[PDB]
Amino acid sequence: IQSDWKVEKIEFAKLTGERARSAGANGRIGVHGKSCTVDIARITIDGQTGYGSSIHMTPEWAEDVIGRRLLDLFDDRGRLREAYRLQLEYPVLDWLGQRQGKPVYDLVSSLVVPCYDTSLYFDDLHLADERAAVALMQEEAMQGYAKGQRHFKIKVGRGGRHMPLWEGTKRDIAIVRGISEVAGPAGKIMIDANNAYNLNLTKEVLAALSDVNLYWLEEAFHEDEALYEDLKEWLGQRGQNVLIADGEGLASPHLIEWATRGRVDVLQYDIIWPGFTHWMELGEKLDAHGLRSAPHCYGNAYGIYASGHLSAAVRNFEFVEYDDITIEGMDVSGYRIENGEIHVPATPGFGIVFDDELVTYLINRSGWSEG
Amino acid sequence: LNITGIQSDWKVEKIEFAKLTGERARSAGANGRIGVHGKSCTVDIARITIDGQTGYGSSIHMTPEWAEDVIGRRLLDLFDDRGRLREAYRLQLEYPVLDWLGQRQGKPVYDLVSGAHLETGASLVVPCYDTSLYFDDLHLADERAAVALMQEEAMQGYAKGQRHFKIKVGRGGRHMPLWEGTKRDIAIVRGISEVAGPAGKIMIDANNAYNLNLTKEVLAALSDVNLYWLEEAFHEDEALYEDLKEWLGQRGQNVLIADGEGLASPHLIEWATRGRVDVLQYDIIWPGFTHWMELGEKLDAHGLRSAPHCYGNAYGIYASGHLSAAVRNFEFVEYDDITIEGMDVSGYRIENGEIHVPATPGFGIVFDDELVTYLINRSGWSEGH
Ligand SMILES: O=C[C@H](O)[C@@H](O)[C@@H](O)[C@H](O)C(=O)O
Ligand SMILES: O=C[C@H](O)[C@@H](O)CC(=O)C(=O)O
Ligand SMILES: [Mg+2]
Ligand SMILES: [Mg+2]
Ligand SMILES: [Mg+2]
Ligand SMILES: [Mg+2]
Repeated sequence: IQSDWKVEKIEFAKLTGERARSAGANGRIGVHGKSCTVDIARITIDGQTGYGSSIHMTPEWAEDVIGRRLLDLFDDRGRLREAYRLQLEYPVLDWLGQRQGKPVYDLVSSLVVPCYDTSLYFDDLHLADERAAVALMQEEAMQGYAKGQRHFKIKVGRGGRHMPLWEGTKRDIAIVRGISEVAGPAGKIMIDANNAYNLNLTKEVLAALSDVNLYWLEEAFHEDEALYEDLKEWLGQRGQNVLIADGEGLASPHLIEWATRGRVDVLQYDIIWPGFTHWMELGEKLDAHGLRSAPHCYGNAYGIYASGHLSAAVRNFEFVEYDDITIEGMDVSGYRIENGEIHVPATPGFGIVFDDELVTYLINRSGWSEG
Repeated sequence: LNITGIQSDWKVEKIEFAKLTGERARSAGANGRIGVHGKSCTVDIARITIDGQTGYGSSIHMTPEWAEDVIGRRLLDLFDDRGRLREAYRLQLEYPVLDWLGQRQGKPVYDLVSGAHLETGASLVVPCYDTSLYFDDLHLADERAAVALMQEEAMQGYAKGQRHFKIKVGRGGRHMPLWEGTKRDIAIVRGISEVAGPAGKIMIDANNAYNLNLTKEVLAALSDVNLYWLEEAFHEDEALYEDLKEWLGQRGQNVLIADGEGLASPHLIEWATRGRVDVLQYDIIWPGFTHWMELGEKLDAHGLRSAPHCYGNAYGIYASGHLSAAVRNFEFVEYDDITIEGMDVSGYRIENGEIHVPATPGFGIVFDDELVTYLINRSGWSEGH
C-alpha cells in the first residue's frame, strides 16, 4: 500500500431482496418476514473500487474521510482502526483483495466451511395440532436439506411469550425431535430460545431431549455466570454433551471472562457489529483459551459470506450461520452449499460480484455520494 | 451544591481507608438466581482530612497509590465549574467529601444538595421499605409452613416500624421445581399481603428468574394484592416490557415496572422514556451519589421514578435518605437492618414506613474515631498527614 493511495470517493446504497421462505416469530418477538436489505458502501481508492457492508456511516462522516491515505486507516500493528471498522472495513478489505488478486481469506489467514440452516422459526403458531406442527417444521428443514443443508438451528421458547408456557414448551420439544429425525444421526441440531427460558425450564427441555443429538444451546436465558455454572455442572453429571452458546445483542460486558472460566463454550458476537476486524482479534483470544467462535448473522445477507472468509483466521471456528437470501445486484453464485458446508470461492476480495450499474442507480436514487 | 464558601486554602491533607464489619438482624437466604446471602456485612470506609477537620463515608475503587496523587490538592480542584464533584473522584471520595462539607458548614447533606431556595429547618422523612424477605422458606416442604414463616419475618419488620415490603420471588427458576416454586411464590406474596394490611405497599423482585408468561401468570394470581412494583421479572428487554405494559393496561392492573441494578442494558433509560420501564434502580454506591443527583434530574424531567438499589452495603441506606432531597420522584429508601461496628446510625429512626433522617451535619452518622484508627492501622491504609 503506497502513501500515494487515498480515499477518493465513498458512495452508499441500500440493496433489497427476499429470503427464500418467510420467517415467523421467535422466542421474544414477532414475525421476521421475507423482505431483506443490505446497506453497502462502494469506496474508491487509486481509481479502483471495493464493495462491502457499511453501517453507522453518514454523508457528513464520509465527508471528513475523503482525502485521507489508506495507510492512515491502519494500525502501527496492521489493524484497521476502531474508528473506521463498522463504516468501511468491508469495502476496504474487498478493495485490498481486488487490487492484490487475493480472496480476503488469504489476506488474513480451497476454503470449505461448515454451515447450518438457521431459518427454522416459529412457523407453526397458526396450528393447534402438535402433529401438523411437526410436519410443517419437518418440511421446512427438508427444503433446507434439499439445498444442501445438513445442520439445523431450531427456534424454541414458544411458551415464553407467544404460546401458553407449558403447552409452548411441549411444542418446542416436539418440534426439535421431529426435526432431529429429518436431519439424521449425522446432522447437528442447535436450539435457540432467544432468552425465553429460565434455568429450570431449560433443564426440563434438555432432559426431554436426551435422545436427540443436541449440538448447542443458544441463549436459554440472558447470560448469567451463576446460572450457566449450575447448568454446565448439571449437564456433566448427566453425561449430556451440549455446548453453551451466547453473545449476540446487548451481551453482558463480562461474557468472555465467564467463558474463560468454563461457563460458556461458544461466543456469538455479530459479524457486522462488532464485525470482521474485531472478530479476527477476538478469534485469536478465544483460540488461545480453547473457546469456540460462531459469529451471529441474521438480517444481513452480506454477513454470511464475511463469516466464511473469517473462518480461515480462526482455528476454533464453528459454523457459518446461513439464511437463503437473494439480494438484487449482489451476485453470490461463486458460493455453493454442499453437504452441510459452504464453499468459499477463491476469487479477489469477498468473491461477490456487484452490479456496478444498478448500484450507481440506487446510490443516486436512494443513497448518497461523497468525494 | 454551593461551593462559593469553599476557601482556596482548603486542601486534602490526609486520606485513610478501613473496612468495617457487622451483621444484619436476620440471616438472608437465597434469591431467584443465587444461594444464601448470609448474615455477615461489611462497609469499606474512607476518612478524609481537609483543613484539619475530618469527613467519613463509603469509598470504593480507591488504592493507596490513587490517594497519594490526591494529597495536597485543593478541595476546589475536586469540583467542576458547576459545583459538581468531578467524575474521577466520585466513587473514591464523594461520600467522605460530602460528609466533610456538611461537618464544616454545620448542615446535613440533604440541605447542601437540595438546591432548595426556601428556608430550611423542617425534618426530612423519607418512605422506606423492608427488603429482607428472601427465600427463607426453602427448608420447608409444606406451603403453609413456608407462608407462615415468611409472614413471621414480615411481622418482625412491621414490629420495627416497616409498613412496605419487597418480596423475593422466582423460587421455580433455580432452587425449586418450576411449577411448585411459582405456586410457592404466589402463596408467599398473598400471605405477606394479608399480614401487611391494605396500607402496605408490596413489591416483588424476581432477580430475572421469570420469563414473560410466568410473569403474567404470577401477576394475574396477585390481582387483589397491593402490588406497587414488579422488579427484574426477567433481564430488561424493550419488546417484552412493551408487551407487559400493554397487558397490564388492558387489565387495569397498575403495577410499576422497576429495573436497573447490576449490569444494566445501556439503553434502559431510553426504554423508560418510551414508557416501558417506570422505576430506575441504579445502585447508591456504584454509580453513586453525585451521579444520582444528575440522573435524578434527568428522570424527573421525563416523569420517571428513582429508587436507588441498596443491598450489601449498609452505608447506602443513609446516603439514599439524603439523596431524596435532590430528586423529585424519589420512591423509597431500600432498608436492611444492619449493625456495623463503629458506625453509629442511631440518629436515624424507622417509623410507620418511613426513615427519619437526622438534621445533624454531613450524613449524620457518627463513626468511632478510635476504632476506625485502630482498623486503619491494622488492616487498612493511610496517605498524607
Ligand atoms: O447483591 C444483591 C442481591 O443478590 C440481590 O438479592 C439484591 O440486590 C436485590 O436484587 C435488591 O433489589 O436489593
Ligand atoms: O435479529 C435477530 C433475530 O430477532 C434473531 O432471531 C437472531 C438470532 O437470535 C440468531 O440468528 O441466532
Ligand atoms: Mg441467536
Ligand atoms: Mg445473550
Ligand atoms: Mg432487585
Ligand atoms: Mg435488570
